[PDB]
Amino acid sequence: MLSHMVLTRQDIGRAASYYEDGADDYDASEWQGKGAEELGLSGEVDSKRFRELLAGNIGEGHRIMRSATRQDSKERIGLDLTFSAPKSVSLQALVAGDAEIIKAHDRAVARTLEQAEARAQARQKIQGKTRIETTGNLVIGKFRHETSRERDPQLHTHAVILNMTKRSDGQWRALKNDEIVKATRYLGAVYNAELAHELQKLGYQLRYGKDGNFDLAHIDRQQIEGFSKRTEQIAEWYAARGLDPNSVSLEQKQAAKVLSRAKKTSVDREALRAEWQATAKELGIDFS
DNA sequence: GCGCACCGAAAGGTGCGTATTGTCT
Ligand code: NI
Repeated sequence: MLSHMVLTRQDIGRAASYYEDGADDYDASEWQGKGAEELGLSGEVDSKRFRELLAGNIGEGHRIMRSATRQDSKERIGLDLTFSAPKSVSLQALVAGDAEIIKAHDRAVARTLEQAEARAQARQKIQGKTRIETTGNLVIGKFRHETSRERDPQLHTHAVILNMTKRSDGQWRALKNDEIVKATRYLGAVYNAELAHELQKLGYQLRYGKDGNFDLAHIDRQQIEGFSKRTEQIAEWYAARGLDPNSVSLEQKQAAKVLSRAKKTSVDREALRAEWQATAKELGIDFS
């Protein structure tokens, strides 16, 4: 699954909290992109530099970016592309404990982002005429997480693409995100294909469903739903309001997701894993 | 965006809208 969300000023607090969330059996933060190579960024994401970049401060001595933003409009700080694995894949990786599956997810994400980068663009005006240039470079902060809001195993990565890109003439500008945003479904299929390929190299058999999504063949739907509490909460909201999931409006969909949410409280990380294992036995899951 | 108005200073730049599957911010 792949979803996008344009980030604005009001989201600056959430964007930097991508450090606190998830889970810790684990390089869970990493830089990516030619634009990042350009600025001298590699390895772990330094939280201090990340905040400055979100604010439009490339550092080194040039001016704060994006001053051309209209005061009656919102300032954009980035674009979050969130990659999520199928439930069974999260289970095998975080409950049974297969570290090679974590790597399979990371590779799939990295390869998809390379194709999103090929779609990076910027604008440039010369004597009144505006032109769109395919830029090819991005600055990305990647944060891997391990739990859902209800604390079920949920392997995912928040790829935060910063609102900046370097043109042919050497000038840094805001990202024209059209091609990346409109290619979300296509990029989601790239992630699915690469993940599948990496899992098959490890020896797993896959079961394709109907949307073109897949789950490991040895884990069934009943067992999957037993580790999908949020999905259960969303389904109850629709039922209570008497709505048909096949035809709900966007407003109703967002309402079901947002309003059925409970508050995020912390957990004892070592104890949670043991709970998962006992729950898995209860559901009759054989990880063999 | 389906070329605009309004940002700051460059006969220059930006938001805006874009999206829509499930494991579910
Ligand atoms: Ni997360």
